[PDB]
Amino acid sequence: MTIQKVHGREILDSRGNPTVEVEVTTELGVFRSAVPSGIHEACELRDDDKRRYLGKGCLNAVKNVNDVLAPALVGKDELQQSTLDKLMRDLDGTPNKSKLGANAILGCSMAISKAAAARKGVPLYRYLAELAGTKEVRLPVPCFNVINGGKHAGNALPFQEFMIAPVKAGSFNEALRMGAEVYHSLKSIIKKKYGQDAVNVGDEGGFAPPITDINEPLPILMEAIEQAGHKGRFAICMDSAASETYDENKKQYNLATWVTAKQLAETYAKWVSEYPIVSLEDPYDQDDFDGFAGITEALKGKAQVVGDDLTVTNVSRIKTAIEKKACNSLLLKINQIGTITEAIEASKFCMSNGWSVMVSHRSGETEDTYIADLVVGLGTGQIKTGAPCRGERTAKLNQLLRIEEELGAHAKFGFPAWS
Ligand SMILES: [Mg+2]
Repeated sequence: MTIQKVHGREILDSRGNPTVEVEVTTELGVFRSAVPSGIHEACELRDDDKRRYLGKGCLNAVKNVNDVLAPALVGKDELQQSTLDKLMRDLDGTPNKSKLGANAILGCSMAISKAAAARKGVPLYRYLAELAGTKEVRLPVPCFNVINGGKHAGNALPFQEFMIAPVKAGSFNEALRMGAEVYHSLKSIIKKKYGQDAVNVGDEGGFAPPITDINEPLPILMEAIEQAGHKGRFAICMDSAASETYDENKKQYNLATWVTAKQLAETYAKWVSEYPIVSLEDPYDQDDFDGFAGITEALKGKAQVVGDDLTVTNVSRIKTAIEKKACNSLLLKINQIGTITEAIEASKFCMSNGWSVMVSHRSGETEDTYIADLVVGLGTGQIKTGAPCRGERTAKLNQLLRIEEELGAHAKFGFPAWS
């Protein structure tokens, strides 16, 4: 009835860096989970041996799975998520998981929950829904990354992510096709205006064209949506990652074109007014609680404001945020917090304070599909997991089709407020 084996191994992620994979064995099978990788987050433990993988090795985190966590988990009842997640946190002993590593622990937490789902005779998403007390599961609207700027692209583009989202789709099956078609349509446009080389892809599968006009990107997307055949069925999500353009010293942002926060809101207003933008992620710096707060009010009813760097999937950052009424949407990254029980706790807490929850990949991913099940089981209606391109992104989109098939034609889709 109990856990029989727990093992860790180092594997490669989608950009060629090591990460941690864990298998939990029971009489029911071998349950396998891998950890993704992207100040206030749970510690990701690396070996910093410069002779292996440029310091990025995961031997120590693996050793910690096999030598500390495993002997502690063998002989236990994998059904007990909360209890085992606490035992693992108490084994590390530190508030940020910096002795054993969040990458050692999360892998255990995930795989345990999968063994537990088998034990209960239900698919993983049904099991997660129960642990989360989700009243209705649903398939999420996929927010696909299609155009890159900021620290990723050598573009004149300053902001990190433009995303398209098939909010008027009727199912996930249709959403994925819609997203795909606009993607090919986008590539086509971009290749017309910039050339073959310009449509090669970033880490998350979208494009990094050499655009030069801060106003040329949003309309490219509108053009790709029409050419795809889906005029008026898509919305737009941004991720500014504003921290990356900011001076703690100059108190301003460098869009060198330096501008105020007051002034930078003028830009966000002109875009949400013009374009069907429904979500704005990290519009200001990760400590600009007041800059966040104002734009959130300004955009009440038009677009959600989503904390990523702001909230770092961290309860005490989230409570800070709720006090200052700084955002109303949490980016949810399981490996920033480190256990499934906490991640679920964080989701319940934001939702119960009136926030949405966008479940998210990391820029370093694996063929793992856990988050497809999580986002369904949490019922958030929103996921960000890549362009419809690159296997570490598409494995998630595919898992979502599988889940929707299993749910049957009754199965619910998307984010109501965007539908
Ligand atoms: Mg971000």
